[PDB]
Amino acid sequence: DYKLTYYTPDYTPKDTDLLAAFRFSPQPGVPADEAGAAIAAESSTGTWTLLTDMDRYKGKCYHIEPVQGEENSYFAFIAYPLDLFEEGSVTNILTSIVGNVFGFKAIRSLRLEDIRFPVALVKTFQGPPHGIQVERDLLNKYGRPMLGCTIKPKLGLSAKNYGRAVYECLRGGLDFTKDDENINSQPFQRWRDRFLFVADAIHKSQAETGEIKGHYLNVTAPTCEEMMKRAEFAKELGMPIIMHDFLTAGFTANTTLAKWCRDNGVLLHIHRAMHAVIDRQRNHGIHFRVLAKCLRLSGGDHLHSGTVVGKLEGDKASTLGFVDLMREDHIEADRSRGVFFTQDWASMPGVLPVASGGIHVWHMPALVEIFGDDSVLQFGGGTLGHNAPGATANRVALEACVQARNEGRDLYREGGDILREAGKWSPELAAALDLWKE
Amino acid sequence: DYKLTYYTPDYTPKDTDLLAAFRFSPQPGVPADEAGAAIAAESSTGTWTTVWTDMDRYKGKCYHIEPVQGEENSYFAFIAYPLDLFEEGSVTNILTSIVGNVFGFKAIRSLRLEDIRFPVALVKTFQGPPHGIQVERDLLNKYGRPMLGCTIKPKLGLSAKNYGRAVYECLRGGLDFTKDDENINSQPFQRWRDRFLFVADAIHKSQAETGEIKGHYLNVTAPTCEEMMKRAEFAKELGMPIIMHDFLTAGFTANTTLAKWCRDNGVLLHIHRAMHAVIDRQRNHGIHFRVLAKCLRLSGGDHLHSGTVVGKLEGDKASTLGFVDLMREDHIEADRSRGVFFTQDWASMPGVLPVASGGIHVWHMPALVEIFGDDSVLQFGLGHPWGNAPGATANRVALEACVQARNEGRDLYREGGDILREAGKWSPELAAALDLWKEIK
Amino acid sequence: DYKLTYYTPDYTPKDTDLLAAFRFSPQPGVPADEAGAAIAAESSTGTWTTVWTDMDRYKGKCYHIEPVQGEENSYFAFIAYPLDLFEEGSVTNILTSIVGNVFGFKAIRSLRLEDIRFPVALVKTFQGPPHGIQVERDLLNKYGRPMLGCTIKPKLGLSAKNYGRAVYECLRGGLDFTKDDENINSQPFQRWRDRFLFVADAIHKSQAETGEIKGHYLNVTAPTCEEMMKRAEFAKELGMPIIMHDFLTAGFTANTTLAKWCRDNGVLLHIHRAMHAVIDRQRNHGIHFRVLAKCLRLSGGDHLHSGTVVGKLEGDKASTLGFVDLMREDHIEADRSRGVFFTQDWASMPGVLPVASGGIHVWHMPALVEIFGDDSVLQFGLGHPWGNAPGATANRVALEACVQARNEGRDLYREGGDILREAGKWSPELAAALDLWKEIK
Repeated sequence: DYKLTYYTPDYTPKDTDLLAAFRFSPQPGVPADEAGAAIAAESSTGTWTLLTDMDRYKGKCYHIEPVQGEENSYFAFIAYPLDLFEEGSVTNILTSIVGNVFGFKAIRSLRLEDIRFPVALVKTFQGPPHGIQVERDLLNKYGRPMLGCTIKPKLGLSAKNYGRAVYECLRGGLDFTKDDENINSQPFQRWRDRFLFVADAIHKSQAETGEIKGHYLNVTAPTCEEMMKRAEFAKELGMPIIMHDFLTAGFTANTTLAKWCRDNGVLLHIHRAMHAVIDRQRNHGIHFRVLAKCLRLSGGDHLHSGTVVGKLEGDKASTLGFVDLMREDHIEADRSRGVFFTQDWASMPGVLPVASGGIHVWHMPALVEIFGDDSVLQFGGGTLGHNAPGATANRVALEACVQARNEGRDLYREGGDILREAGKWSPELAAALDLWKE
Repeated sequence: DYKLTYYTPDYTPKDTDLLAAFRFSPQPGVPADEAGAAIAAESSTGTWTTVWTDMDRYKGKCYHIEPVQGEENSYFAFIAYPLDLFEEGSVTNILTSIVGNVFGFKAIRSLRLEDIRFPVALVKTFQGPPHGIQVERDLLNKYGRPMLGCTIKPKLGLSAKNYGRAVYECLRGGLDFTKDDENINSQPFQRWRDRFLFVADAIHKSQAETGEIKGHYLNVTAPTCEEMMKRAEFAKELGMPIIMHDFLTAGFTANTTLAKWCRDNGVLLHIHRAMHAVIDRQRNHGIHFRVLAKCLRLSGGDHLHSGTVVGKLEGDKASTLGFVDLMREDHIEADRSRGVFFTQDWASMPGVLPVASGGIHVWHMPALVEIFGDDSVLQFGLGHPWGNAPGATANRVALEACVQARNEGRDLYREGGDILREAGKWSPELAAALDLWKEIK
Repeated sequence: DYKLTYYTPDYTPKDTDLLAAFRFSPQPGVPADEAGAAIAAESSTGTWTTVWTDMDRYKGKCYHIEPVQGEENSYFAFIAYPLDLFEEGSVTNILTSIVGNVFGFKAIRSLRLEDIRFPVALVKTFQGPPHGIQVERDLLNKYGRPMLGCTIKPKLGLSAKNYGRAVYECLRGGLDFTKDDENINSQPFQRWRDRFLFVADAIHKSQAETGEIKGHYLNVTAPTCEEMMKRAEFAKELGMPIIMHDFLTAGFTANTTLAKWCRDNGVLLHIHRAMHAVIDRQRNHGIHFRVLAKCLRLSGGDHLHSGTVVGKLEGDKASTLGFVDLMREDHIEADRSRGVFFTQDWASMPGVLPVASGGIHVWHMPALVEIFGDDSVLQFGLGHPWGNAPGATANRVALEACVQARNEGRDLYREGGDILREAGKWSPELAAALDLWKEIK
């Protein structure tokens, strides 16, 4: 029995408690209150744990409600005391919250929809190495989303061919290029060679345009010291931003890399590889809200937030939810956007959302309207065009959409119209204007 | 669309290929063939993005597609990846390449990576477990029986001196290991260095009065790899035989770093699988735990939590036997009744001890001894009201009795109750352990 | 002039704000309101210098002004500072922001910072005491009684060998700590490394013949942090349980550095409050010592000199009780009779042992045991002409007798003389200690 002490409905949280919102489907035969109390007891001191007042450490299931629309499915809000978590350790927060409960037998399925970090805990973490304002200042790109080119003809490329591809795509006018998430250092292309040649390309680009251009050099490595080798060498070459896969590599390695980046002034682009393994099924896993929050705490300036270019259910709203759970300082609780708790970030900076892709410039106005101009749009299409032409197309189209947005004009009814209006100053943009013709 | 080049059902996999067996339920509206080809395309190089040298030597290839027996709109897909796609010695790169972004594929509605076959040409470039079963038994000098453990409880709220006292009482009782809790790294009520000092004092005190080699899985999971290296090196300085790490929360970068450190510095590395059920519970999505057991054996770890078996009321115990043999033997045949889809040859890389934990008491002792054999650890994480040293003595008497009964020639699965109730005639601790739990099978 | 924006008497302070309670006497010619607003303006961003983004979110705000009861032209002013103004983990930045340049304000003629409330969101970003009361009692294994100490005298002019002999004679007598003098760092007559060698030899010799854990507050205050790190690391190498530091002369940068070092290396850090009276004596100017006790508990220190109480003829002992509870408990209510202006919640950060020193002899023993309780240190810095080992034995007998009398159920404040004069029947050292001092209350 757990409800006797772990279910306190008349309890109110403190401003120094960690609040966790679970969505759980219980096994046929157990009531929602018993299962919620059990979730509370398993993510903290369990039953039979005694001689001390082991009550200031117990989690407490302070709320249980039935979710509207689904049968045998509930939300459970649980409150953990602040003195259970190691300061500055995302790994400990996780292995305390989600370390044990998901394999509870008396529950058919469990999902962690949101989690509220107290300010008394947000303060301990370093946070994003730079944030949004700082990284805009470092790159000197104001009032416009940043543009990204993914070099997708990726594996069969020699290091020098990779370098020329990066150089030409950046010469067209993008701001960043991106190493694919699964290219660290492999027989066909070792890491140090790619670093050398993309650094040469970046310097050639900055020399001929005058703008600060970069490349998310992937430093995800088998060990932390090898990762540090790669990061140190990337800095030695003068690279302004590196890349990391926080879920595959881990949170220990990512926290280490973030602390190193803060101390060395390189922006840390985060790629959410392996994420769908734990957030796709609405009945089990960990919602990407929790992972975006855990990242903002651990460290990272950019974060892949996916895209909304047709997956537009109430689900799309959920995206918006977390996309300002990591850009704002205060977020009000409104379950219509999936934000279960109000989160105060204590002036910790925000991370930049990265648009999944769609090199197709027909939702670019839609993306400028959704993610705003404080975001990165990563056209993961290899810069098709017909290269430098596709790059110029993307850049000119972005500048057109943002100039139209600044003029009080709509970009959901006037999207194709403004794109066609812009396509008449350059043939490259004309070669790719709307939902077709790529 | 994809099937023309990524679906080669005639292709046979080389011995130098990486074989993945996905279990996917496709969206209503697409054939299993196109979806398997799409998985192969997205996990390896996809989208035909070959503008700029023919990358057809890097593509994965869905070389098999079959419908799973006894379920509708669900299939298995076997895909083969060239050896050249993976960085040598990097589990993280294997994961990022295989399970990078195919789980969020639209045309599939559910995807679960059920197995991977690592070619010997790739098993050979990982360090593997720091020590393995034989070396670890030699270091501890404990032969011919499973190893015993206890998770110290009260879990939280114990003063470091009290935590040390508890550890000393357990180990003095007759166990071989005590286990720091999963979520105890360093918290206001108990900082890590204090815990380490006092449990090391306890370990030495108990080794003195016993002569055996006791140990404690000192949790070194830390917010940064600098900090976990500090914790591990302070554990070595104290002369600690074994440390602990949570390989899934912490990650594989950190776990590989720690495994290399442990090999260089001669400490056994116990692995705890916290956060796993976030992945390996739903039979229709996630990553089957056997893939993670293989990836651990590659990355590094001497022990690994393998859950428990029909000792705990269980269904598919064939799957748990399968991945126990995957992390413990050297050659395993593709016996798909035991969940093993591919024949995995380990190339003399050592074995990882399975740790049986979670809802175990003295009555489960015989079953486990039959299931895991003697190359395993049994963590008895209720509290045998006589104390904790009596509970340790009871568990020790039970294990030694069951082991001598097994090596005697008895059928322990049919005579476990009898051998335990007969051994209880010479150790009141075990008698209390027997009449506490109501002989749950 | 200032009052229009910096004086918000309606504003209520957030739980994430830093509250300062100044006690100011303004110049004849300005109202208390304008002066409080001016304090708020000068300590936080002032002068309205907002040429180049509205900084009204960073301004301090004088949210309260009251006249002090029983004194003319003197007021209290409560000011609130946003959490965003202070660097996390930096006591020096807290001091530089709060008490930076408001004390030299013209319109005020006297200013005294009487208290600060640290928000939990800011207490959580400091390390705090390296160990705290519970951990330090565990390390020393001394429970249920205060700790005893002696300052070694002759203060100066002792050869390191003689210093070692003195320390050994004290500790062998039955004390728990000896204390290096305040101003003995390393001087021609006695260099530090020699002192360390010989007192370490003495500590080991006395631990041998006693079985208890003796110690010596080795003064590591040095001209540079390099040199104090050298001294601290040589003290650790010798296996010294505890070192010493003068946090006010040396500073808070150096004391925080040393506190982090002590946490990483498991030595208790005794703090001595030399140079304090330069600040916390005049009731009309300076910084009340409770602010410095809070700032120390933040920065780091296991022990802290808290002066003495009506054991020494005293007036406002309520204030000393107040800041003893400020550095020793976890939650303190705003009981302004005890000098505590704000309710301070410490968020499980450990406690700092108060050290009672200065003009104490055996007759004060009961009073102190009632005042500080048993979580405190008593430094008995005249010389019990029998020697120094007999004086140590006398102090030990007195403390144990008074502690067993307290736990027995006696009223030690009314029966201290009786219990001491009765215990003197079984220890001639204590009899000499009794008939030396003429039972000064």
